[PDB]
Amino acid sequence: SDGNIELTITGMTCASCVHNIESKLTRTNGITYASVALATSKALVKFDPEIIGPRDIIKIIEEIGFHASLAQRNPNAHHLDHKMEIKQWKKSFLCSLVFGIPVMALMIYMLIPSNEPHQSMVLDHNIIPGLSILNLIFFILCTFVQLLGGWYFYVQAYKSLRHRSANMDVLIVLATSIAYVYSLVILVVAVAEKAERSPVTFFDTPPMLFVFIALGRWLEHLAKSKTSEALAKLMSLQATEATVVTLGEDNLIIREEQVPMELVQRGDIVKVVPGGKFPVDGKVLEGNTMADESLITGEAMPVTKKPGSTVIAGSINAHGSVLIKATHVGNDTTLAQIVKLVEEAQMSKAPIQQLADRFSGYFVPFIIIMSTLTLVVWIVIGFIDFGVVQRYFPNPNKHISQTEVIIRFAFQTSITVLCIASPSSLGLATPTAVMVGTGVAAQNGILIKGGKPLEMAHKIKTVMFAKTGTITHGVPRVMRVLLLGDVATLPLRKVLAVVGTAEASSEHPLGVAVTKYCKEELGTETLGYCTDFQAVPGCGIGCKVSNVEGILAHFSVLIGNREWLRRNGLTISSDVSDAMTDHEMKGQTAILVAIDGVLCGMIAIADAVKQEAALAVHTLQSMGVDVVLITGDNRKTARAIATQVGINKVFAEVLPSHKVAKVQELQNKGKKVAMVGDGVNDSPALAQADMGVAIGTGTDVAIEAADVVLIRNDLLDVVASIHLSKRTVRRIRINLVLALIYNLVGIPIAAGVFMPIGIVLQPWMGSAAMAASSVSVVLSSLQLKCYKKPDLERYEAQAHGHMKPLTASQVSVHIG
Repeated sequence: SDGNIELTITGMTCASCVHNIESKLTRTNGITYASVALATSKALVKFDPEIIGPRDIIKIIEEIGFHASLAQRNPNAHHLDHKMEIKQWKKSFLCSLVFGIPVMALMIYMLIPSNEPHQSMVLDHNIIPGLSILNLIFFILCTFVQLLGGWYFYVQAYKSLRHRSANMDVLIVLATSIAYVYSLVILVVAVAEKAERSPVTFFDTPPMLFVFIALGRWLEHLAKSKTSEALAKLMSLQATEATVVTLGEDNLIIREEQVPMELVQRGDIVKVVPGGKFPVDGKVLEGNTMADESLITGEAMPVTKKPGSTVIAGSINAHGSVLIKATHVGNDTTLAQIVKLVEEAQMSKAPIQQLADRFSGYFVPFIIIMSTLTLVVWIVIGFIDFGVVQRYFPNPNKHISQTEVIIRFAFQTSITVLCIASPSSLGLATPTAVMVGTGVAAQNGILIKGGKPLEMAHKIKTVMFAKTGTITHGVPRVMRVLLLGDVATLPLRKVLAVVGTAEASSEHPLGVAVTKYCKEELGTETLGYCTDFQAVPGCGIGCKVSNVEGILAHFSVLIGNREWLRRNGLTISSDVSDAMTDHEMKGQTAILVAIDGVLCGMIAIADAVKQEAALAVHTLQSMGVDVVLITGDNRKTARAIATQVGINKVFAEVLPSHKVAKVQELQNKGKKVAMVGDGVNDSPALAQADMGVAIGTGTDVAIEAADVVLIRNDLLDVVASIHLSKRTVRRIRINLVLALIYNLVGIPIAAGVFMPIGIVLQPWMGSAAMAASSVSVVLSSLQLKCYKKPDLERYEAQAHGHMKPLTASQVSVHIG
């Protein structure tokens, strides 16, 4: 609400543009954060609304020379499709191929010697002194290529040099310009002096530079388009037409209408036919069916839906036509929230990505400086100490003097050095891997948001687990009810009815189960009235019950733990003390009822622990990550559940108000701690923790406290999360190695340093080996897509044999 803005910018091609925009925006006063993503081609800037406005930012960006505008809401398929760029580059490569094949044929013609040549290759026969017939052909072809094929590069270089910064097309422009000008000058010198021999000139590389450049920029765009497959699949899945119906009295169809999404609103009734997707989230009215949403949440089995259930906009119906009342319309749908989260994920760049962006702005000037230095050093060493070079170039040619071979070698090695560096490979090394990892995660339920949690999960050594709703099923079950007081004046019917109607005021997850159990067991769905309902979280509920004749025809009630009754001045006996201990030791929490100070009895509550908790924590123990449990109930139940699952340390009897002090002391030791809670309930604890993991959040992915969201209520997904995140971060580092080893080896070789060995590359060879790096980086990023999601048997395989049982003795507890 601080005037945070998100913008779309068009025309960002190079990897040096990001550093320019980020630095220019940050340096301006009134702005503290501005991150721009090339792949998404968007920007996220936060600023003081009073000091500056959005139009000021737009004007600044346009002053830089880029077209910026406010972010659109639905239309983004073209942004991630890259269709226009692929089409343009393929067309340019096909157009430039017409001037490439003749040059390749001419070059290969001279190298291979015919066994019985017709005239022994008289295609180089001089026609007028100094100008060979071959050199005229190269001159014509090179002039046509320069004036017709390189226009786009010249335009980009001019539009870049109008400002201080320079894109990566400046390298190509300088390479071609030097290769043309030097050759033209040497040809003019040869013709003017009427020399007999035509010198070897640089008219063969410009016809060969552009072909390879266009091929590389077409293949790399085609490969990049494969990185955004998950985004395209998610975005082009929601429907655009809805069948609005009208119900007269008994849901009878008055009429039918076809409506777009921008006109349908909440509360409307929409019908879905078999084989059709649900257009809008809502509540099922009538009809039993089943639908599969493997393209949204990732499970394989088809969930069955009954009248009154929930639907997801994007799942495909199978059986019958179902009427649903719309609840979340348009952007409020789960799919829209998921895709918005995914797009926003590629905005919080990692520190390693920040370093890469910093190193991507001082690369083009560095390459130009290195090229000029190489040229100067070669010319000086040629003109000063001819002995060293002539040791490797011994033959004194009469056709060309030793003075004019040094200049040729220096220019060749000063062109190849700046025609081999690939700033793109260093630029897009990490973002493509990040996008592929986030997409492959989203296609499996895991919804890692932001780039920072990707590397944050790599170094996490402590995972923290909540009890209610995370390790347990979250649906309490009542074992049995024990009576300790009187039976005549306090029958089971009376106590059950009064406790049900007393808790009906509350909405705690444990109490709804016992209230509905009372309603179903007493045979009456009615209840009394509750007054003076005191409800202290972590302590209990105390109130008064009136109208006790509504159920008994077929009262200070205190519900809480021991300290609750002690607070209200109620004594506790020893028989009651050891009564429910037998059930408490079996992982079943028990509550004690006291009506008017009378120890009426005990009610046993049990919740089944999830099966995956038996393995999910164990793998985490075998992965080298510590685990801990937090719960607010009594110590014995926490010990029982920890023994049943296998967590050593536990923080029991924690009140639901602090919830951060334990996380604070855990983080005080220097480790990075991630807590796996439930969502809105444990927001402060997740916010304090470095990585917030919200498990069991169905259609509730709009959570800001947590930086990792899991939709499927599966603990193993947590194991699937970290085990994936590392495999992304590693894939980033490799991407930043191939972009450096190529750069730190392609420069010395193109610099002629390997002359004593005898390794010199023609400038065309320096660009045919440049597209390779750009394609290979994206290809290595794409390798993450080959990810088979592990199953229960997969985890059982490596976990078989070594799974140590534990007793209550080897279980720690909290500290005060």
